[PDB]
Formats: sequence, C-alpha cells, structure tokens
Amino acid sequence: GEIQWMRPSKEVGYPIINAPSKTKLEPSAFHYVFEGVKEPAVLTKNDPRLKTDFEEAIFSKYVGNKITEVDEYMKEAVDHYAGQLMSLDINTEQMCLEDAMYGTDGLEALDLSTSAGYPYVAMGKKKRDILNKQTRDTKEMQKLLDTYGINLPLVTYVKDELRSKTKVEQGKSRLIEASSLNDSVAMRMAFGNLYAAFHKNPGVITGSAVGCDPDLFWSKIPVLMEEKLFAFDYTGYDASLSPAWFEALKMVLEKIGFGDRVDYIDYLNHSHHLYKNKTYCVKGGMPSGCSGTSIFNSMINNLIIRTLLLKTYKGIDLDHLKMIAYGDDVIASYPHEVDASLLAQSGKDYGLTMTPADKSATFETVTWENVTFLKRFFRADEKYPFLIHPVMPMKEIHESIRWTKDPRNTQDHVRSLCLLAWHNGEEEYNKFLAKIRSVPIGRALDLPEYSTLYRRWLDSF
RNA sequence: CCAGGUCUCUCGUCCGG
RNA sequence: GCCCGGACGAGAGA
Ligand SMILES: [Zn+2]
Repeated sequence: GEIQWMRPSKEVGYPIINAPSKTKLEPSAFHYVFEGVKEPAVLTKNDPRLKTDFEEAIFSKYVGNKITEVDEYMKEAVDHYAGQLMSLDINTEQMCLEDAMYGTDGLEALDLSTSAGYPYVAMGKKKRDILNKQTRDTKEMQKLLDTYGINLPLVTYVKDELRSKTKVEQGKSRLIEASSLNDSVAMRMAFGNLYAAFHKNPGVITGSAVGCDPDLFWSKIPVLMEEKLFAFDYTGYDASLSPAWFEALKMVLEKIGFGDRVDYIDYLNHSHHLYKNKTYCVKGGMPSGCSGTSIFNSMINNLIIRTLLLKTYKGIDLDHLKMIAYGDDVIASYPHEVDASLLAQSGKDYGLTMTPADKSATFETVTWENVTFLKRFFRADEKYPFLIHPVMPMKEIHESIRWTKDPRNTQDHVRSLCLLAWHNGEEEYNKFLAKIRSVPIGRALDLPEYSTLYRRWLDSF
C-alpha cells in the first residue's frame, strides 16, 4: 500500500467532508469496579494525549509496494486455491439488483443505519431515503446508479473505538474507508453469489471462517486441522498488500468463473479517498470499508500462506494444508511440523511482515494450548472432551465493560459480555457477576447463571 | 437534531407463521 | 414446549 498524493479537494472539485470529532465512548457504571488500560482513540490532531503528529501517524501504515508481478509460487498458490473453491460449485452469475440491495439466502441486506457515503453524504441523503426493506424497491437505487455511476471515492473516517495507551500517545488510530452506496450495490451484484457461497461454507474448503459461530465451530476445528499447527501475526496486513496479491486474486476469480468482473478488483487497488479537507490516492492496499473486503482478505491470506509453504518447504503437499482464515487472522495445520520463523522469512520478500502469534517475542511451537483464532482460546470441556469452548480472556471483557456509547445499552452490553465470559469457567464467571453486582446498577441487570449458559451450549449441539 | 464503513456471529426488545 | 421467519437495537470479532 502507498499514497500517490494529497491535496485540497477543492483542487479536484470535491466537497470538504465534516468528520465528527468527539468520542462517543464515556465511562461506565463499571469503570472503577474493573481495571483496564484502554481509552477512546485519537479522533483529531488537537488531542492533548498526542505524543507525536497525528495525520502523520494514521497514514503511516502505507509502507510501499514490494511486488507487482505474480511469480510462479504465487501462480501455483492460485492454481491450488482456485481448485479448492471449484469443489463448492459457486454460482457465478450476477446477483439481481434487488437481492444485492435487500438480501437473499446467505447475504444480508445493506445496513440502513450506516452512511450512504459519497456523494450522498454531501447531499444530506440517507440509505433509508433510498432503500425500503418492506417493498424491496429497486427503482430509486437503479436511478442513482445511472446518475452517479460507480467507482466513487471512499470517505475516510477515524474509528471511534477503545485503544491502548501507546496507540493513543502514538495516534495509532485505525482508519475506515466508507464505500459509496453505489459501489456496495455494484460489488454485491458482481460478487454476491461468491459472498453467499463463502458465508454458507466456513471451513477448510473455502479457507475462511466468515459465517461461523465460534460457540459451535470451535468443536469442528480440531477435527478439520491436520496433526501439527502453525500460526503467526501480520503487521499492517491490508495496507501491506501489494498489487501482485490483487492480481492473484483476480486470477482466482477468473479461474472460478468471475473473469468478467475482475475489473472491480482494480478499483480496490487504485482508490481515491476524501479525508476531511483533502483528497488522496492509493495504489494497492485493500480499503477496509468496502464490499467483500472480508472475503477478499481471507482469500488472499489463503494465497499468501500457500505461496510461502511452496517457497520455503520444497516438495510440500498442499493437499495436506488445512487452514481457516478470517481476513488476516488465520489458524493453520499440516501433517508434519512447519516453522513460522522460516515462513516469516520468505514473507519479507513479498512485502509481508510476519510476527509470532499473539505478540510473543519469539516464534514458538503453536499448540492447542496457546493457539488463538478470533481472539479466543480452545479448551476442551471437562465433561465432554469432544466439545470445545471458545475462550476469550477476561482481560478484554474487562476493557469493554468499563465503557459505554450509550448507558441506555447497559443491560444488552453486559449480558453480551456474559456470553463471552462464561467459557472461562464457572469460578471465573461467578466472580465476574460478583463484581458486576458490586454496584447498584449491576443489581438491576438480569444476568444468566453459569448452569443456564452451559446447558444452553450443550443443547445447541 | 443530527453527523462516523464493510461483514459475520450472537444476545436482547418487539412483531409474526 | 419445539421449530422456522421478520423489523429494530446492542456486544464482540475480522
Ligand atoms: Zn489517481
């Protein structure tokens, strides 16, 4: 990923866009009950907590492009992945405008409570104004596609979310690219049957976890994996993606029967963003707020990992690779052990920055004991060993609970945290509820006991 | 008064067969 | 009771 320029959008005939500038996160009724280090992330340059320059820090992730050509390991990667997808028999037809807008089996409607993006955002024009779920009316959208076309620029916003201390001081505030409504509709007409096929088929054929429910899928994964696990983290994954990876994506797309709309992928490469009083242009890198990013990132991840196993371990058999990705996140296995430090090595040469799983300082054997996916651990039930708990550490549930975006939500919020927490066991769970109830508002909250959630889980199988 | 993407899963409220 | 479905809200994850 890399910027190609920046300039007053006036220069290019684009409106100025008015980001909001106050966090929406305020302290919770439980802000002092529970400990934590995170706080809302920097939204502006005029933020007191800044220990460095803002706009410089947020655009820092675009680290340049290491490659542009698809070498023969990538090519074989492509060939192997596409071959797997072909087994799913993905419907390769355009999706009708109505289904693309309103949903079909496996694809949810567009989100009516979010922005319609450029230019609708400078026209004070909203999705609710354009979309009607009840009549599923396409006429107005069709008219806006005709009028404004596609390939619009993406509006940038800083993500209002909790951030650690050094990421606040460092102004490492993650960014968001609001895809235009025109472009989401277009992307969903082209790709919707692909998204649907993926959503319906989380596992090792797609190499993707999109569409899984960790409370249930965790019990599938160890079976799906080969004998020996390996994993690692990326630094700035989406932004470190070089054009060669996108080309290789297009190659998988041609290969599974989407050849005719691979031009859409080019637009995810050469993207124009409007951020406040400016405009810029990026080359490579995948815009986060776009349609299908979640699938495309998972797919590339599958290409990346295949590529490095072929580079590093000569003669490796890809038919015994079993991997599941969620965008950059991935858990992977193989019948014999593979060294992630060696994979990280080969990574360097494709612009990929790979570090040991879970911020550990050294690369170590990844085991069913230390492995994490979607931030959860894997722990066999004591009573039923074949059923696996997704175990998210209390640490992060503690961070979440200390804040609210609207105290009106306290019941839902805290109870949702309960669903994540109880997997930590009955003794940790009951201590959680003790704490919650340690303040009056906590005693107003209807919370489920361990045994109800446990039984709920067992039943769900 | 508003304002801040793409998705998945789940919970909750409410309404339905 | 069990199942299936819808609108809205929220949490987490990527
Ligand atoms: Zn340009």
